[PDB]
Amino acid sequence: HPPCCLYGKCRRYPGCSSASCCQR
Repeated sequence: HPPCCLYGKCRRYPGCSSASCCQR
């Protein structure tokens, strides 16, 4: 799938899983 943080639609996926990037 993309990076974890891109387009602003929330993925907690395939080795993000430190990167929250949903949260503000």
